Amino acid sequence: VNVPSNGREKFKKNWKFCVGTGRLGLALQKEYLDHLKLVQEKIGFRYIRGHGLLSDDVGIYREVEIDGEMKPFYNFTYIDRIVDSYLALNIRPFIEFGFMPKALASGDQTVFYWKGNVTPPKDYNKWRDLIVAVVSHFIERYGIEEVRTWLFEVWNEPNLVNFWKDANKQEYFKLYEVTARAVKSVDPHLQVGGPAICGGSDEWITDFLHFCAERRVPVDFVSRHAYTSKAPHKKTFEYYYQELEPPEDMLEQFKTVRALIRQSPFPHLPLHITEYNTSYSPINPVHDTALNAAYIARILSEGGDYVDSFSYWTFSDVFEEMDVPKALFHGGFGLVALHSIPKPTFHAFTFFNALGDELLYRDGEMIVTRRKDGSIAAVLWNLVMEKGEGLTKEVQLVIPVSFSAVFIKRQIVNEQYGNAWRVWKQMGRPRFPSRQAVETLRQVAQPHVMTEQRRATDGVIHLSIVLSKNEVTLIEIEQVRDETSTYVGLDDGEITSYS
Amino acid sequence: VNVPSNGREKFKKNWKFCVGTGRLGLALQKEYLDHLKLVQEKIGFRYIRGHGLLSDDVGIYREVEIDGEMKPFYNFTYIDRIVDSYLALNIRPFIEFGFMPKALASGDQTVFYWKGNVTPPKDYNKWRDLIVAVVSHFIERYGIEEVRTWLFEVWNEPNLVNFWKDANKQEYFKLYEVTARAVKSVDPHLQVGGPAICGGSDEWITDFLHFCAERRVPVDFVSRHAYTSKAPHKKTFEYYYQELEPPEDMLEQFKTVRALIRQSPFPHLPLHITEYNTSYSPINPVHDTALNAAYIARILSEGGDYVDSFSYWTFSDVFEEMDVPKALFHGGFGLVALHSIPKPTFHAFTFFNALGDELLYRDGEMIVTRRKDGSIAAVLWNLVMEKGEGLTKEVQLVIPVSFSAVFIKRQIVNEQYGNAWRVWKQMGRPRFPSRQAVETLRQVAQPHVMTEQRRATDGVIHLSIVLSKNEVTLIEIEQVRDETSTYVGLDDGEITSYS
Amino acid sequence: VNVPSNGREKFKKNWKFCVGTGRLGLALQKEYLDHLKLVQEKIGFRYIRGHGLLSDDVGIYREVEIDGEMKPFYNFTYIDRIVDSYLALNIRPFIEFGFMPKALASGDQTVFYWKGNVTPPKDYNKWRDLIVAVVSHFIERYGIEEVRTWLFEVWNEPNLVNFWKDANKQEYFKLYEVTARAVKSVDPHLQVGGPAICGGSDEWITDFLHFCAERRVPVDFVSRHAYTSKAPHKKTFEYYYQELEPPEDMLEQFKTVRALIRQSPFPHLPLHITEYNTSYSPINPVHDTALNAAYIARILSEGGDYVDSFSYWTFSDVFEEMDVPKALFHGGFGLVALHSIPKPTFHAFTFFNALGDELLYRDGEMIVTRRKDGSIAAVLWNLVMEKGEGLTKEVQLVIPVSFSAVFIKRQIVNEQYGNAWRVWKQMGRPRFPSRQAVETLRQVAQPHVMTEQRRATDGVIHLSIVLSKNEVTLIEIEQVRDETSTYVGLDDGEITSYS
Amino acid sequence: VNVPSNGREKFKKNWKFCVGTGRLGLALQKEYLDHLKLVQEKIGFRYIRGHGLLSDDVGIYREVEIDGEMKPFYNFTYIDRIVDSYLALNIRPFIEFGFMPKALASGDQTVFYWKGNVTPPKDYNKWRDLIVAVVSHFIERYGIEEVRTWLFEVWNEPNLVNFWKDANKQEYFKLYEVTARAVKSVDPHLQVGGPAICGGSDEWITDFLHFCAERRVPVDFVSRHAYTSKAPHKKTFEYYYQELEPPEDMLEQFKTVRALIRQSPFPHLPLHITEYNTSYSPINPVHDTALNAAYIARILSEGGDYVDSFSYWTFSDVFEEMDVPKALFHGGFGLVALHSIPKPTFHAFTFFNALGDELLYRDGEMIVTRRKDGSIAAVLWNLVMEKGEGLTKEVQLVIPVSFSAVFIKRQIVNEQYGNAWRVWKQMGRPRFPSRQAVETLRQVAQPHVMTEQRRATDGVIHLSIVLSKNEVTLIEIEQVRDETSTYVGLDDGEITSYS
Repeated sequence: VNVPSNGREKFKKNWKFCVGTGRLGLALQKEYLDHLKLVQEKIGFRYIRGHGLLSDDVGIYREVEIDGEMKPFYNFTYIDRIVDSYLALNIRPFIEFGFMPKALASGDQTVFYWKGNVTPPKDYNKWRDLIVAVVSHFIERYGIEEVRTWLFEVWNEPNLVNFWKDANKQEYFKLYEVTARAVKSVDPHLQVGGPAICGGSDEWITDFLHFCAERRVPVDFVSRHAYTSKAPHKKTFEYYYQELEPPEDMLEQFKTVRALIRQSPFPHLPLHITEYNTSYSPINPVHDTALNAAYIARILSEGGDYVDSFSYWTFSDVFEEMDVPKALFHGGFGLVALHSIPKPTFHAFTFFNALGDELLYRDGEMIVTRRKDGSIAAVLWNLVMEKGEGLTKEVQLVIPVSFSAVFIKRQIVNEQYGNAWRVWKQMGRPRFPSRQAVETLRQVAQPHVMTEQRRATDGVIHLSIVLSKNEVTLIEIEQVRDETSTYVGLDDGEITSYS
Repeated sequence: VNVPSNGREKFKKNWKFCVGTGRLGLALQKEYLDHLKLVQEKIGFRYIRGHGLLSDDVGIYREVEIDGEMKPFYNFTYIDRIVDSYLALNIRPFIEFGFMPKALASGDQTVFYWKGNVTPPKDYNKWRDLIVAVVSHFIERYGIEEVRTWLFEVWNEPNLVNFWKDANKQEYFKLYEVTARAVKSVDPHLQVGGPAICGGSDEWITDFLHFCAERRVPVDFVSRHAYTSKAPHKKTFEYYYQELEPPEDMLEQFKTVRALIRQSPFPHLPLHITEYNTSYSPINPVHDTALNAAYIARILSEGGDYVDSFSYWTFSDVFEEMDVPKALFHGGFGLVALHSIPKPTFHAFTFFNALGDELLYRDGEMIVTRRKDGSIAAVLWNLVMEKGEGLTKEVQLVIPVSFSAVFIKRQIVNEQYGNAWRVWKQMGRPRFPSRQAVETLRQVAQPHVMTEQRRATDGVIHLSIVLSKNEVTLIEIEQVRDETSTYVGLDDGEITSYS
Repeated sequence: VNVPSNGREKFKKNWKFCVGTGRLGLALQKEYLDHLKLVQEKIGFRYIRGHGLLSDDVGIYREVEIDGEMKPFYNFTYIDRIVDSYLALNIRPFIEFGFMPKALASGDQTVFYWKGNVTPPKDYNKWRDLIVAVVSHFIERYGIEEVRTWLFEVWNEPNLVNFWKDANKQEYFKLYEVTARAVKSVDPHLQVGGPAICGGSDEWITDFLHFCAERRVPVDFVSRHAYTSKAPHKKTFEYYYQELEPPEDMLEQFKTVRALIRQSPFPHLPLHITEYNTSYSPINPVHDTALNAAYIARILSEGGDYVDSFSYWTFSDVFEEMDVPKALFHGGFGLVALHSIPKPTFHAFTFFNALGDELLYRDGEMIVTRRKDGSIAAVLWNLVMEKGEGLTKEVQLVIPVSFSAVFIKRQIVNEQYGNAWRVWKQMGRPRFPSRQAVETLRQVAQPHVMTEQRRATDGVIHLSIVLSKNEVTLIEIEQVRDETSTYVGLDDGEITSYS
Repeated sequence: VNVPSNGREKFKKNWKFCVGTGRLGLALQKEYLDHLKLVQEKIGFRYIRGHGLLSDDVGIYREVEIDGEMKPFYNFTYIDRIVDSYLALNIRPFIEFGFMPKALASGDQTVFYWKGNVTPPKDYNKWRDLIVAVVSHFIERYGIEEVRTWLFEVWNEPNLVNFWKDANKQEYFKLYEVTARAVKSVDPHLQVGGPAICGGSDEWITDFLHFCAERRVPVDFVSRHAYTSKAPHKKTFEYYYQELEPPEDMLEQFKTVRALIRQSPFPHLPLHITEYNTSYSPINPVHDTALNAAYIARILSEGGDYVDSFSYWTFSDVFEEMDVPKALFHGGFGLVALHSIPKPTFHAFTFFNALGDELLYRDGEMIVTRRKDGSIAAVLWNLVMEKGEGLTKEVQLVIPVSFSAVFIKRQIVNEQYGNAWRVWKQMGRPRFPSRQAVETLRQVAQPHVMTEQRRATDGVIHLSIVLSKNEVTLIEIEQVRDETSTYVGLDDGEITSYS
């Protein structure tokens, strides 16, 4: 690999525009907030996207007896706490309107352990009035300027019978239109969008856009979900195990959908992938592994070519769709495990966070960039999906260099380093680990670091990087400005045992 | 090495009774308080011992004109702050009375960059009144029960001309007596001692105790310093380099001094080694190295056999005896470097801090203990003082183990791992590193961790441990209570690329 | 009032043995843990008592299909997190076993907005096994010594139909026996008790204790709830308004239940009042008022003469029994309001917290104590239950004192000071106030401080104290050790405008 | 007083552009950083200005033996920590080059307890190289863009014999030229100024600018100091008492100086008052008083009309020009006393910090502003320099109000409230107070808060404000948007003892 000294294109920040979260009511938890702080220190997402804003634990919508009439009462006690805590961590709501508040619901169908109601409202004017009240309260508390930077998606996965009664397309379009007109009636520059579908039903997007064009309904972006797992071939009381398609299958989804939009009546609409991961199940052990990290590295590297954002589902294991987690590593979606133990996928994100803007080189296994200070940062990955026992990959890089000498820092996560899941197993898989076992897992969960000085002969540094199975590695290369001549008389040979 | 299953002897906590510090005026620094918090978190010393309580930066003794007379004014502003901050970190003062305030000094001779005055008081009754005022202030602010746990040392190294005018033996005995009687006069339980002498003239200890015997002077303990370095053979504007004697020569020092006490009129006096380190210079690079940590490990394993406490000089590179530090790694005495970067010797101490009470085995290269919960903890070291390179040892441990499933955690510091000084050289030795260079040094300064599960064939576990040159390693061996049978149907072979 | 100079009687610490809380699942909230940290810093309770350990949000009990059979699974994820957080704040669980896990319930009846199921177990042996699993877990994680210090209550208000199917007395006695015997089977030193009833059916206490004697069921203490409000006479969509009885009526309940126990077959059983407040409704505005503070002071004053502990319901407005709070001050039981604004009652507890052990004087309006350092601390209160108006009381304290000069610090909470509820109404009663309005309510919630120096004649000081309507006041009287003579030449008359 | 409803003119933020500090070596103290954090939370200065950057405790300039010769060595260890800590608290240095490093000094004369050397350099080329090295290291560590916003002042009070050998004007101009030219040679955009003189010799400012015009020396700003105390009429071993000129005398200094600049060859140069206070002594008790707050308030109100910044000397009592402070309140210059106890003057600044941009009305006793949200903020003060008793002013504000219901919040500091000095005296003036005595003084140091709701009468609200002797008060008036009609059924009459 010959690395050009100059780039020309920029590597975009789309890969960290948004991250997913479990339902909004869980943001009230201290553990959730510990994990969000860690994520915002080490990664720094701009937006956060989750379900349940209008569900009943957050508690917004209630019907109250004042005399002999039921009247709506809007309780903002919890979401004011929640959004306050988001803004204090420099992250903003990617608002999702749903699910259906009980008192508004037209039927009983629910989804998840927490039972979000998945039926249309029994009265669409009550629904619009809910939407207007919530958007006006955001603007009252946080100001119009702030709330214009937010994003507003309507519903979640309406194409699926588990998420929306009868996967009724035309009723979803009615809910979309009522919600998007209500939002635009409070302020015309609020950004609203949909339809938030998952894969294998892309005509919904084309029908959605034809609907909004004909009926002149505002849409400011398209959203869609992307996963690559197949239906489980094995279930346990605890787990689903699923086969995964390769990362190219996911990147082909992004590209397919973008092509749908280009042929539509809104050819230039932003595309936001509002959930993605390998597996769509929150109890698939693959999410805890180094495989998951190496898999997601190619998405981070190329995803931004096709989409305006892609939101990893999720930043943390604080999640209740299938009940409270039953062991420390339980197959959860999170970048961060309970107790703030980063998983291998967490490090993939912090690695991409060290990259510069200027893109020098990219292929299917690496990306090489240049920073403002002139130094070079590269992330390399070795995704290996087969059962094999010794599938290393040598990469030789040839980096041009005017300096005399260079300092190289390399960080690695793989099946051996930065991998707390493997140590948790050597521990006997404790479900509810002691505080001491947890301190050990935190120590072990950190990337392996290696350093060297290298002299740069004939303008060039030669780097041969061996990548073990499912390794992701960051390599940073900086100019040594050597101060050693300043230490007049210095001689390590004068220290007992040295040089 | 076949490790017994039962102990008989305890391993004493003497090795962390006390640690040394730069002069007390430096405890006002935020950086000093940062390193102290780090050390108290990971090691947990009981006492802290430094110079300069009565020197002029701390400000206690002034003369002021009142009613046409020079009268003493005792300013407690700074040592109230200093001692309040020690008690907040659970550490107590091992109080050293010195050096001589300027307004009390009889002559002009000083020591150190900060100019402690090293001459007797112009008036011994003024000195006694100072001592009484200081001790009584301590009782008023902290209460008698707290202050009775502190210890009181008189002066420092009065056998060296640098530290006491003319190294005047009889003048020192006189200062001692006035000081000791002053302290006892405030409260009979306050423990006072001396003569705080360095190596090379232990006739001072026998004479000091003869003087106390004959003049009926209180003495509650004997204090002595120990170093193993020869006078410097090479000096730079920045460094002293010195040859070192092997660690046995320091343990002979402890033993010899203990013999001299047992031969004296006070045969049961506690012995405190109130400073020790390899080199007595605060500008000798050996202190920054893994050599220093392997050398110190031998001392921590056996020093407690001969003495009641031995105080490592010092917990921190916050130090000014030879002027402000001129580079990050400058030969300082500290366990912790500036920016709270732990040196190799810091880890030697945190490793001994994981050892249990019950001593199962000790030789010149390892110590093996058992904890209350039944786990085994061992520290091993490979000290190599020659310039060689081919001095990697191999150790075979046979450890009895009632369990049958074992989790082994190992931590390593050596020339490669946990070693910031080496990476600092790879960086070009920055004198004044950037924030990012400092964050990198903090990561690389962490011990390397390795873990495994092992089955215990025959109720014993055979470990073979390779120790590289000047490695110190902690090995912890704990019972697995395996929970994997409760994961009914678990099969990592069903995860893509896995078992 | 002449205050005796020496005491004889001790003022017990019983008043802060225990506090109440909202259901345990709420302890996962960051807001809860902020309020708890504030209460533990300023008051420092030993135990905390709440409902829902076994209810389904905490998630302990699940039935899971293990290939062929429905088997129990015990998920400790959440209560380990919760009990870890209590022990880090130095507070211990007063464990209440309840309510009924949905998967164990024999019928459908529930209580509260969070739906605790209130029916007996379908299988008493499954219940027993739940209990043994939970207690054994606590021991494994925290150790027997720690767990022996906790207390274990069985269910809650089983004499009320809303709390227990049919208020069925014999069914409750059976659940008790099964739970008590299960706890004793794990460890015999664990303390278990009941019946946790409210007022108005004290034959339950005599029947419970007769049941336990006849069947030799272990009982280690008796618990009882006490309130003085009548049933609501006015309801709003948001409030219950209730008339109160005077505080003597509550003290008469304490005394009465103690009398029942002394005539029982267990005449020496500890009595724990496991809940008390003025009103039993979490939506009665009286709880936010200065009236409530003056009413409770009387109880803190004397309650401990009759009972071993009395647990204020509750430490915080973080509470959901009647749904999420609909305004800042909404009649909540808490000492601390949302945003960690202390209500008037909080300050009544902080004031009793400045009292010494030595009891000098007490009557129905004041308590006077002497501290170990010799200083005097008194709390005085002017409870006025009538609609009256400028109802101002005068007290004259003749306080014996050897000193000669005294420093007096007085802190006042009343309808004017330390009263955020009154300022909140001045603000227009914002339901969901902005951050700036909150910082204001926090300022205004602080007690008013007044101070003076008084010269005290005849070993005696004369204190005349005006108390406004529903005022609570702390007065502290300290010896002045005057340092003014040391400021030779001081003259405030030499400062412009001063003396 | 009739306040107009509209403004046109803006009240500028000049009053908080810069604040003074004790010598830069003190910034290493934890206590200094505590006080700076408090000041930055509640006031928020942009720059900070102190002495001793080039003095020997900060340690930059050293001469070192390298082989035969004495070479310069620049030690940046300490100022890097210091400047890092400033920028972490969002405050930037107003760099002052001085005093003279010992090893560059041409003579022995020193100033202050800490002995800053006050003589010209022995070689002006070494000085230049010092200045070039310091400025280049700043740009290396912090970047040119950050450093371009800093200001660089040369020396301090060179017109005073105590500050500059012989008060030699031409040696000063020569030092200025060398320093100004060295700063520009590193980067021409850097802002350099002088001559940093105290009052009573403004001919120095005209000779200074005549010198710069004729010799073509860069000057980017003029600097000068302002004080109004006369020579001490009474001295104590610990105090100077001084008569104070009225506040107009200081505003007339500012206005006089700005007129000198306008008539000079550089008519558009910024004027920075780099130190001001009432007394120039750091042991004058007037600084701890409410008089000092009321005095300074007139300056904050108008000073900005004449000068670009005016820097209160100083933010904190962490100071050592006249030795360590001998008591809690010792007449020090600071806004914040030791233990982070705000003095009354601290509150004058936080009160001005509540003011809005738009100026409505200002006279010699008050200033009234409007904020962006429409609310009104006023600071009023009652400066009384004579010794009388009841010296109360009454002010009647008639406020134009577009509202209809108004919430009014007043904060008060005077001889009774917000005044820890008065209470410290009632305590017997403890020199070195306990932790409890300090906690009491911190409570008492808080401003007194009063609130009310007021109905706006015909378009207007009438306010009558009674100001006691030396009061400073903030009054904020905000629209009540009343939520009470939302509380359908609410009746405080239903709460026992209420409406």
